Amino acid sequence: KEEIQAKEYLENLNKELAKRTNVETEAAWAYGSNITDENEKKKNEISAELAKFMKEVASDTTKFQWRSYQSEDLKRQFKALTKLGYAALPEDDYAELLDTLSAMESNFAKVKVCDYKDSTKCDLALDPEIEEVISKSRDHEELAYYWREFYDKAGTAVRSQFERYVELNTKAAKLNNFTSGAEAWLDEYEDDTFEQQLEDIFADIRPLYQQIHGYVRFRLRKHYGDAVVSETGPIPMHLLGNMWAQQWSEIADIVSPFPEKPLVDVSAEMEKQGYTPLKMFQMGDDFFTSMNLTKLPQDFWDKSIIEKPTDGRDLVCHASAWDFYLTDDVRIKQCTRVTQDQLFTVHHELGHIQYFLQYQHQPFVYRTGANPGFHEAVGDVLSLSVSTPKHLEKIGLLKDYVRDDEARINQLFLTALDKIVFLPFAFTMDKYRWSLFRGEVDKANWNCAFWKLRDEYSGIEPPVVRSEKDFDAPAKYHISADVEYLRYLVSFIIQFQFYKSACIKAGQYDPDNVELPLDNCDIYGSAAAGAAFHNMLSMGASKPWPDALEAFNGERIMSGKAIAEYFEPLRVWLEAENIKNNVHIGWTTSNKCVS
Ligand SMILES: *[C@@H]1O[C@H](CO)[C@@H](O[C@@H]2O[C@H](CO)[C@@H](O[C@@H]3O[C@H](CO[C@H]4O[C@H](CO)[C@@H](O)[C@H](O)[C@@H]4O)[C@@H](O)[C@H](O[C@H]4O[C@H](CO[C@@H]5O[C@H](CO)[C@@H](O)[C@H](O)[C@@H]5O)[C@@H](O)[C@H](O)[C@@H]4O)[C@@H]3O)[C@H](O)[C@H]2NC(C)=O)[C@H](O)[C@H]1NC(C)=O
Ligand SMILES: *[C@@H]1O[C@H](CO)[C@@H](O)[C@H](O)[C@H]1NC(C)=O
Ligand SMILES: *[C@@H]1O[C@H](CO)[C@@H](O)[C@H](O)[C@H]1NC(C)=O
Ligand SMILES: [Zn+2]
Repeated sequence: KEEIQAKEYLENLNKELAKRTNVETEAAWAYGSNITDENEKKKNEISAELAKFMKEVASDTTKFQWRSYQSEDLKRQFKALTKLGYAALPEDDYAELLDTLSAMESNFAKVKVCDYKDSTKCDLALDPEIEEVISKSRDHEELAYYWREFYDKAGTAVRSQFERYVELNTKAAKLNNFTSGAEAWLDEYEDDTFEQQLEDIFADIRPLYQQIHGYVRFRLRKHYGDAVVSETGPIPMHLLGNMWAQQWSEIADIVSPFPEKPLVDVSAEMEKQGYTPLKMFQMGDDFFTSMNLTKLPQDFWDKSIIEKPTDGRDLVCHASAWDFYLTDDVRIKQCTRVTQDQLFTVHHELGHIQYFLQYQHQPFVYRTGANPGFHEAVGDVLSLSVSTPKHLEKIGLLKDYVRDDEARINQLFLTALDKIVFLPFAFTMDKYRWSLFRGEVDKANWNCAFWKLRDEYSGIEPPVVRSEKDFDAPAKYHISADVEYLRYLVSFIIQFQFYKSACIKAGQYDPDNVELPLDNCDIYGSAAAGAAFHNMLSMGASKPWPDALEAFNGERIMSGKAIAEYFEPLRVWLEAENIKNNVHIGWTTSNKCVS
């Protein structure tokens, strides 16, 4: 009987929540686009206001006997409304948390270092100045300089703020009756065996990672010499072409299986053909529409920031996509550069935008991903296609390419330097934070606990000796910005399930046809692949994620089968190559974090 009035209650509340969240998002956008004390105050004050309203909402749900209802849909919506998160904190505690959070994100965004060759020039930012050096320099001491300068300023500088953040995050979780923030995050996956599932999948892929690790270390020894890289120790991370060693594709030119054969790097051809950020976004838009998916609305073009501002202002340059919870008001903020990697990043961010557009008709509480990993996967599925020789030849970015057996191994290896390498990295980001949230590590051991995990899982280490005098975790954007990271591990697994199925649907993959390998599938122009996306993305969070996966390809289980299938030709070649070259596998425990 009560369910009739409850349905009307939800309809109104959802629309109210969308409108109130719109206001919060606008202030958060203004701050990220233009970091000032006034914008910080505005963002945080509006968030405090919404938090207060959320408290009233959660209190009001107790007036409805929602757990007694017949409708699974009504119950699911009511359950979503009971989950306050940080808004469960007392007014003062919430205000303090907001203040600490903006302190950490603004610190990260404002980091500037001095030029290695010119101690007078001290306006080098991570994006683009420091990352330019990290990705391109092969001077190991230059690399170590920039690593140390960045981590000292982006990491160590916010230890006290990070400590208070952990305290209030924990207090918030417990007010929602989760054990810690780890459980609060994991609740988004609606599966009480989710951690164990990921341990199992990770364990299956781990041997391949160790083969890649071993081979890369071998190749780095030939380049830098044994004084810089040892055979038996963890790889010094500053040599891996990335500030966090999360992906190694930037060093592919020195570690590629067949150096005399083609290695795909289209950055130069993009510049030669006069690519701009605008063109890159237009091309991303073209890819989605070619699949019979939704075109970018005018608000996107009018309101997005697709180049780093040329005035003196501070901003968050870490790429992001934004939903404003109205109709068609969606935006990206990216400090775009004309590179191959950046072309993939454009497609990644546009994947978020497409998800927003696909579910914008859903009630507010359902206007989010089936789970956080789904949201991160969408654009990467297209990026996998964009990265293929097949696609890059179509758009004239890859010229005179001969796809023989050796070129194929080079391309598979290049992909693995991004996709397999990332897996242990992503797992450690949340394994670390979970252990702090759960109170499993004493504050006296917080820094070496981070590096111990990086060692154990990724077999990498800092370029210089660190200690508990340093605090390196917040040097990663997501750690300073309090963004859950497990979403990316989930993404990198499930995106291959989505890719394999989309490719099969597009007639682009057949396991028994040598002419249709998975690693050269291009889903561009495929309405059938697009249909599967529409079927899944339009659901938003209206159903538990296995139902969303089922809508795409009929499966209900997160599985490492597809990613293993993609890389199987590489696994076979690499295992043999490592044996042929007597390549040492595994690593001794690092000496780079002193207790
Ligand atoms: C996280 O877990 C917390 C517990 O660990 C939990 O906190 C509990 O929430 C309960 C509300 O669900 C609350 O229960 C109420 O307790 C009142 C008295 O408690 C006082 O004394 C306690 C000592 O004994 C103190 O420790 C407390 O601090 C309090 O000072 C009761 O008066 C109250 O009762 C009324 O409400 C119930 C409603 O229950 C339903 O009512 C409908 C009728 O519409 C029934 O049809 C239905 O079957 C059901 O019974 C009525 O039944 C009753 O007639 C009264 O009107 C109520 O029991 C509890 O006090 C509180 N703390 C503790 C320590 O237990 C948090 O809520 C959890 N947080 C989240 C976010 O989930
Ligand atoms: C940044 O914010 C300030 C006030 O905080 C505002 O006056 C200014 O217009 C903004 N700058 C830009 C470039 O938008
Ligand atoms: C394009 O999508 C519409 C609905 O969104 C669908 O009806 C149509 O079949 C699609 N086009 C093709 C060629 O499949
Ligand atoms: Zn993303």
